[PDB]
Amino acid sequence: TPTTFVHLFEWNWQDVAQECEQYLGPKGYAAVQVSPPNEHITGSQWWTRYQPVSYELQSRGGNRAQFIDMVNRCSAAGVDIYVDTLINHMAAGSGTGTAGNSFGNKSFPIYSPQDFHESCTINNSDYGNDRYRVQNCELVGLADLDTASNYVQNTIAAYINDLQAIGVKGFRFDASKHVAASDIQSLMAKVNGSPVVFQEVIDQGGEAVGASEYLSTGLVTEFKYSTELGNTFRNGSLAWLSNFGEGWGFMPSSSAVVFVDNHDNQRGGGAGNVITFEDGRLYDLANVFMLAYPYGYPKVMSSYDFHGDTDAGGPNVPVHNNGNLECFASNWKCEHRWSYIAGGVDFRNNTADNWAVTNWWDNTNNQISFGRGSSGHMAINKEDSTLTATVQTDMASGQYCNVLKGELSADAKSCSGEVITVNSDGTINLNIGAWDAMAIHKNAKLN
Ligand SMILES: [Ca+2]
Ligand SMILES: [Cl-]
Repeated sequence: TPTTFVHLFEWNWQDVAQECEQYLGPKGYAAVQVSPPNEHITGSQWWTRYQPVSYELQSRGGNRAQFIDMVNRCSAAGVDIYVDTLINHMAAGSGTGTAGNSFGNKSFPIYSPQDFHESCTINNSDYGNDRYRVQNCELVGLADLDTASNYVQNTIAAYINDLQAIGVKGFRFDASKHVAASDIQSLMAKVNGSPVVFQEVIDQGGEAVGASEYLSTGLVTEFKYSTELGNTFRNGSLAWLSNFGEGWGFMPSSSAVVFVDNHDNQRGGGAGNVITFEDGRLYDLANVFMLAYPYGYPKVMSSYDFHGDTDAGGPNVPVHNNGNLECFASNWKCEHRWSYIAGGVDFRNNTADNWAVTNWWDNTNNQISFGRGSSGHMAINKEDSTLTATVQTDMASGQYCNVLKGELSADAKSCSGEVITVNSDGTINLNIGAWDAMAIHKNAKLN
């Protein structure tokens, strides 16, 4: 059962298309969140995708024909496409867009000055006390659309609807906190059917606009998950996570989109708790916890090495560079392909018939282990000494592949990596080295 999606950050359409066929599909990833496909300002920086010029499908990722080719190929492979949608604003200043269109002083090919809120700057103190300014003023000089306008709503709804006709199945509503939920509610009335919709609301608490306001219009991103997972793996105790979710003050599980990191917070760096690809084995573990724990709708992040430059765009070379995969090195990192992360995804897919956390065990510090009923069990050792405890599981006796390190063979007599034994009483005598882990499930059992 598909349970996890991935953000192929700055991946062009031909690369996403190929990735769907030879990797995402076969592996069971449910969907791919793509970078904004609409016309945007020119420049090589990543953030240019967040400054729209028009709704024409001509971007850094490719043109309309290439976008449609990608949605056709991914769908045939069983993978949905979620489009990153800009509902709050258009580009700042004046310039040229990727399709040739010029704009300037709140004048675009599809909007005129009257379609925007009157200019004002959002200052850092407004987030805390002034909701009106967080929603009606300009986020870093970006022309704030008058999202209450029937015309603005029909123009955005028409873009969303053209995309669904092409075959797109979900949408990420960028910067939702800056759009009144009532406006998002009218817009949704104009959207045909019921596509997956997740809204980006950054709410760490004490904000004048809360994420709970967006629960009725779709899924919401729970940034507290990302923020708290990092503080816990970096400075806290994993034992604390026994009841991660609602008890930590997070929104309902069925309404949340969770991640260890996203394209924005992985850039900030230095003092900040977020765990990213730069943390190596720490990143594996955080991901294994996320993918094993039954909370939220998780998205795996796929980044590129930005080399300290937080404005830089992606590598010059494509991912699939003529039968030569450009992953894991100094260009694309390809985390969705990392042994522990992919294995975590395989775990989540095979334990979807039991969303409970059973037989939770910890050492009060950084060694944990828990099960998903009789569907699977896992353990993490984030300490410098071998984990040898005996834990209780609800699993059938026999030998299983630790899916974080290998898989079951065609004949089903062996695994390509470490094997874990479940005793007749249902226990496991753990033998997990320092900073390592295991995950086993019912469909990766020997002979
Ligand atoms: Ca706004
Ligand atoms: Cl996000």
